[PDB]
Amino acid sequence: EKFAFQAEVNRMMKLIINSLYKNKEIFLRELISNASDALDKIRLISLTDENALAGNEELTVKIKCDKEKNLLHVTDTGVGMTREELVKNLGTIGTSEFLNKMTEAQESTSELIGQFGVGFYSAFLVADKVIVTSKHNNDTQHIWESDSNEFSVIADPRGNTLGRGTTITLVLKEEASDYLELDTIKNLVKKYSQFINFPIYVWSSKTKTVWDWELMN
Ligand SMILES: CCNC(=O)[C@H]1O[C@@H](n2cnc3c(N)ncnc32)[C@H](O)[C@@H]1O
Repeated sequence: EKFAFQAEVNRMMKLIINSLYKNKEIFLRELISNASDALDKIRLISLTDENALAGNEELTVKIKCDKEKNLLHVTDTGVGMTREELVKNLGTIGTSEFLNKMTEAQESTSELIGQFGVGFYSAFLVADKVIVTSKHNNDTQHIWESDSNEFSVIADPRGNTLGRGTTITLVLKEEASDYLELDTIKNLVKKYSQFINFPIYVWSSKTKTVWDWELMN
C-alpha cells in the first residue's frame, strides 16, 4: 500500500515547484488539462467499445470548494485509472531531456510543464496533500494520496462512487486559502477552460441562496 517516488520524480517535483513559485495558479490549468485528456481517452474508447460509457453516461469536469474542510475538488468523468495505473502513472516517469530543458530554462517553464506530461505535480505548490480517487472500467475505485514524501494506494472503502473517472482532492496550504473562494476559482476556471472541448462546471452559489452547477464554457 505504501510506495516511494522514483528518484527522477522527486527531482522533477522539486523543479516544477521551485520554478512556478511566482505563477502558482497554473496548477488549476494543469489539472483541468489532465481531466480533458482523460475525457478524450474515454471518448476514443467509446468509439470501439459500446459499453465504455456504462459507468457514467456523462463526459464532464466539475469543480467544488469545501471551505470548511479546506479542500478543493476537481472531478472528471474520463477514462479513469486502475490501481496499477495510479502507482505507475503518478509514481514513475524525453525524461532526461526535460530535466536539462527545465534547469537551463530556470537558470518560464510554465509552458514546458504542460508540453511534457507532468503538470499534475504543480498541485503541490498550493496543497500539502493531494488525493487521487479514481474509478476505471477494468477495476474497483481506488485512492492515491501523497504529501510528496511517499505515496500510498488503497481500495476506496466507499466503493464505486464515481462510476468512472477521477477526483483530484487538494488539501490546501494555509497561504493558499484564496483558492477556496468561489470567485477566485471561477476567474481561473473560465480562463483555463476556454480551450477545453468538454463542459466545465463549478459548484457555485446564487441568491435565498441555492447551490448548483454553473457552466464555465
Ligand atoms: C507525471 C504526472 N502524471 C500524470 O499527469 C499522468 O497520470 C495520469 N493522470 C493524471 N491525472 C489524470 C486524470 N485526471 N485522469 C486520468 N489519468 C490522469 C495520466 O496518465 C497522466 O499522463
